[PDB]
Amino acid sequence: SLLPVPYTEAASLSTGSTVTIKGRPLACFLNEPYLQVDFHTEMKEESDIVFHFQVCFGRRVVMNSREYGAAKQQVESKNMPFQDGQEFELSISVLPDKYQVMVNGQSSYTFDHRIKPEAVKMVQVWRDISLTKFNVSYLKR
Amino acid sequence: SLLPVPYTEAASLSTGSTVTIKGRPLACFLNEPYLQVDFHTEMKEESDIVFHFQVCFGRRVVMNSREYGAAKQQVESKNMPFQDGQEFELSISVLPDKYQVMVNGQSSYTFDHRIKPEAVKMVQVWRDISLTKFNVSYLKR
Repeated sequence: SLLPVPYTEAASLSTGSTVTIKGRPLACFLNEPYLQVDFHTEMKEESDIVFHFQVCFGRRVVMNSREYGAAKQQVESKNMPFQDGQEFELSISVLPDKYQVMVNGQSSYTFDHRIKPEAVKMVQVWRDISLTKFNVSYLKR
Repeated sequence: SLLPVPYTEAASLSTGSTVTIKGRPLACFLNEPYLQVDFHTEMKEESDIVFHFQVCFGRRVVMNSREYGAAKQQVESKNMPFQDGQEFELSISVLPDKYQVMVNGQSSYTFDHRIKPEAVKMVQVWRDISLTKFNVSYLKR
């Protein structure tokens, strides 16, 4: 719908930052659409990824980092707060020690920092969703 | 680019039919974009799938059917003729006993019929590609 997908925005993150995303899966859960959010160290898409978050709707969530070109230790969750056929609101907050992912207001996943959030230069949101809102907060010193 | 994605077209298939697709992945292979082609028994996206073909570019190909709502025996291939950053031409021919998948003119995958091709009513092409051509042949009795 409204925003282009794949969606790319330059971004800066530190403790207290929040990334808020509103969107809808492009297919029913039976067909297993995906959602992916990547926090990149450069504007180039092949750059390293401080935080990789990939939803297989209805099935599982996988999180990882890509450091010097190489995927690291994948963590997997079967927690699935997303609802079939529904619009979702996803917020990723940068806490001192981790990212916290809220889905529709509910804390759903966390991921300890492997690289300082200050290394992030770009956020990409892609795979099988439409996007109506993307926001990064910039109020903190 | 030119065609909408997810792309849905009503279709009829029998021995001698060919489905030809021309497109480009939306991301470099390092980021593992997907391509999926599904031959459905009805126009509804939740309908059964006579032939499910899913490319994880640079990694693997998975093929299956979905019968009465349930995924069946998955077959996996590591054959990867698709080239990083390149446009591809994919053709799926309906042979008497199987689907044959050509990639850029090269036979690359086959999949024995689990359900008669006559059950197909719809083809959907989706995931992380742009599409410039989709054609189904209709010349045979």
